[PDB]
Amino acid sequence: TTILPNLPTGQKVGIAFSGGLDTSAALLWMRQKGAVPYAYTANLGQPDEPDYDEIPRRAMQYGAEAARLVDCRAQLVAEGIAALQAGAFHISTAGLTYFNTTPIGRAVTGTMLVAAMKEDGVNIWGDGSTFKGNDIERFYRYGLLTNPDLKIYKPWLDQTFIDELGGRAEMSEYMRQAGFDYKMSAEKAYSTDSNMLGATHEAKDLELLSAGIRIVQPIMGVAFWQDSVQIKAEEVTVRFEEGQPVALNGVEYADPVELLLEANRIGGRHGLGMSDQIENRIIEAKSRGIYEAPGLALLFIAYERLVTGIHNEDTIEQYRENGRKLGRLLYQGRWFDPQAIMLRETAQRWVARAITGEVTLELRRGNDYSLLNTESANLTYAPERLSMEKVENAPFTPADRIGQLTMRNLDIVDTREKLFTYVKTGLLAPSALPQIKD
Amino acid sequence: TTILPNLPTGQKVGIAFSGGLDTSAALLWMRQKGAVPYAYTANLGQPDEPDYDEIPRRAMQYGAEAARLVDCRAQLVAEGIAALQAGAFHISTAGLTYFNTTPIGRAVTGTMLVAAMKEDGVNIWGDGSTFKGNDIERFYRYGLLTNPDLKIYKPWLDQTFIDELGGRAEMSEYMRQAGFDYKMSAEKAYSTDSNMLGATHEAKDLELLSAGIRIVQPIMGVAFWQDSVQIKAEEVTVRFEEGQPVALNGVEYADPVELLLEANRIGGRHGLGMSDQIENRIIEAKSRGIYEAPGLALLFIAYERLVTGIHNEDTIEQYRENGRKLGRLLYQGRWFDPQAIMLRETAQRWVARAITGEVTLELRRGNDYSLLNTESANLTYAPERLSMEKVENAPFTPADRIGQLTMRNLDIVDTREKLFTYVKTGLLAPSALPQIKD
Ligand SMILES: Nc1ncnc2c1ncn2[C@@H]1O[C@H](COP(=O)(O)O)[C@@H](O)[C@H]1O
Ligand SMILES: Nc1ncnc2c1ncn2[C@@H]1O[C@H](COP(=O)(O)O)[C@@H](O)[C@H]1O
Ligand SMILES: [Cl-]
Ligand SMILES: [Cl-]
Ligand SMILES: [Cl-]
Ligand SMILES: [Cl-]
Ligand SMILES: [Cl-]
Ligand SMILES: [Cl-]
Ligand SMILES: [Cl-]
Ligand SMILES: [Cl-]
Repeated sequence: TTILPNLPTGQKVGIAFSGGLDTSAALLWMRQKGAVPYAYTANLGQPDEPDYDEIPRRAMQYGAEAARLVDCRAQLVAEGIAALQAGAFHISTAGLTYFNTTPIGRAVTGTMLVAAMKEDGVNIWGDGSTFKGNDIERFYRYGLLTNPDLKIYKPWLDQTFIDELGGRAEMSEYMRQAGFDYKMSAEKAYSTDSNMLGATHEAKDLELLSAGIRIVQPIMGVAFWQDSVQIKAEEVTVRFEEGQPVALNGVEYADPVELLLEANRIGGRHGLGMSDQIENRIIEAKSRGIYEAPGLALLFIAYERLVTGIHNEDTIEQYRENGRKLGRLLYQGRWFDPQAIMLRETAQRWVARAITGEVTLELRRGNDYSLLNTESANLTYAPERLSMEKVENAPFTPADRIGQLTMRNLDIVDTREKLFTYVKTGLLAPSALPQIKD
Repeated sequence: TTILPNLPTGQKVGIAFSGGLDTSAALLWMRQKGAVPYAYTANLGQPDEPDYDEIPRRAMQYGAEAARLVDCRAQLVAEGIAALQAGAFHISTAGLTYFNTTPIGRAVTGTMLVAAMKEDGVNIWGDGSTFKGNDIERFYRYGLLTNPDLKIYKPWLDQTFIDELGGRAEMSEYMRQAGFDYKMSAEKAYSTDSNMLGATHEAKDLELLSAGIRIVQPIMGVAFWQDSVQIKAEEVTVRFEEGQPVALNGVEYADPVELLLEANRIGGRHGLGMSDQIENRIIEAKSRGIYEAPGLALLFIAYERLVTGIHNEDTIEQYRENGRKLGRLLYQGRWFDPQAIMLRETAQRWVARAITGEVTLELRRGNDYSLLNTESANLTYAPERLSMEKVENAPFTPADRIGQLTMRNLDIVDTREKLFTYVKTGLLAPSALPQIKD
């Protein structure tokens, strides 16, 4: 049994402690009911978190045996850049892409918080991830990959938990009786999960497809869909060296975390990268989200532009196929499985290491931008090599191309004969050419 | 020999007669040198063509034996809608897609103009497509597929042609000496090819990656990248029935050609769909284009949104994989080959026939838009089916999900063991988890 349905009284239980009402009440309750809760807070560079240092302090106030802030920023940005290099994004609508920011965050917090628990002798995680979402499965897999002895306590399996803390009103009351005046956040018409890479908005009013971005207050950028909001055009240059983003606007960043924070600032002024997606959850049911990822979106445009100037068609085709495959694995919580490693490493090496260069863009509102310049010592784009002005340098002659065309004849005849066979066998209608039957 | 290097004196030669200087001078020359030229003009609903009826009249003035206007509008829109249904677009940059509008146009004009030639006993096409582009190969394949006896005259293989009409100045002079005052179009800093589906801008100043959309005067929409240009927000509803676009803004269109003309008007007011691409040509060298396709872009957003609300993950994955594969075939001139038919029909049937519904959008500038509503009797998106409020209707219980998670354990252990094997064999660095070595 991996999933414990009852409070592990007398045992150490690790809590991924965000400091919200759910984890605050749960930690107090676990302590009051006889377990030994340990709090672990991940520093994920959340755009909406103004004071990570205060969270472990509150955990101790609520009865944590010990409370740690685990810095996950560098790992989050490293995994995000790997996802970018491998195009590991499978959710899109007319090309507008979701950058799998929650999946990446979960890969980083599942592994790193469970590792922190393991170094404290904590082999039980009290994980509140719901029975209907994706995160319960992601955390389950990342946790067991990291600690094979891990057990997971699901408080919603525990009737004692549902009976006392069955809701927000009950939780807040529970805290009050213990002498803590929990100050709830202002109610919103949706639910938000965020990290430095991006933010996701879902549930509540966003469950209705008649609602959309118009009801969202963005937390990583501005409300560009409000015509009253003023957004100044801005030019930005993004430089890559061997696939790693290294400079913005001519300023070099030794720290990729600082680079992403600046990329977020730049994209954020425009609302660059926001999208609305209906996606398929792991359990084969659909959900709807509104997404923000301004910095990754900026880096994605630049990276993709350089890929299109540097790589051949087969290479781009494999990159894109692999990316869609990898995105789905990432979403499923399989980012560290062998089949994911294969796809990720392929891109990190043969695709990304050739990506050295700069792209200059003008950002306006939302996903309206213009490309201004593309530079790279590695471009294979080189119109002068196709120049025919001077035959002394021309790469091929008219006669050469004629030869190339002639080689196509036998297979053309074969295709023509197929069309006649397809008419004879009833698949195509008789005829310029036979037509597909509708 | 398919390609004739010398003027077929005494023989009937079909010209795809656009009425520009190249085809005008070529037709006059062919007549003066002893061939029997026939002119065929395709009505492709070009956004920049104000009078198709005048073109065959000029052909007759220049010496055509006969001149026909072949209406290709309905076929162009039908093939465009098929491409949309099958997502047959392989050129993209950060999701911004080129809709393969030139490839589709060539599939329609290659077949239909060669068929028109064949019904007039014309088995020779005087085709000026250059030795360095994609179109020479597309027309070659579509032509031989349509007429197995076709031969193609390449005037640039004919030194007599290069010597007299070796350039625009020489061509215009040639026309003058024959008593025709050819009125040249105003010079542009790039070359444009267009049809009702889209327009492409390339060459000349657009060969430089430091230039871009900022130098283009769009012909299907407005210059949204000019902050001085005023663009009013607009709401639009797009309805599909069984994958066919049937209504815009509550108005039903029996004629798909009329629907696309209206979709172009709507998208055009915003510049919706414009992109900048570096792509790989058939000959494995890169070229750069600026593209317009406002109506298709509008239909693509709506179609894709409905696909994401209706189809399961495996179905969407196959649709997208197939689409990228098909886009490349389309670009290569293989739209009618068996491997293309397979991909196209799959989507036209099992993907597109379930696409009945409406999508409402707000269009602003360029590719900045918002989704406002998505409706369909065929949605599988249905949050109420996931509702747990009433366990009497809940689709699964917390206990059910726990069972599902438990089934993952054996393969998780296998993955963990792989990571240790990968460390032992030197692929991963020792360790939360072992790391990829850079
Ligand atoms: N910054 C964080 N540090 C530690 N745990 C977190 C953090 N953010 C989220 N979690 C855990 O992940 C769960 C789901 O997060 P959310 O979707 O943001 O509610 C929370 O209930 C926590 O247990
Ligand atoms: N509307 C049209 N009707 C007939 N032939 C055309 C038409 N447009 C283009 N073509 C043919 O295709 C060639 C290449 O077109 P373009 O790329 O627009 O110069 C022209 O030189 C013509 O021979
Ligand atoms: Cl996260
Ligand atoms: Cl959920
Ligand atoms: Cl999935
Ligand atoms: Cl460089
Ligand atoms: Cl065309
Ligand atoms: Cl060319
Ligand atoms: Cl290609
Ligand atoms: Cl419907």
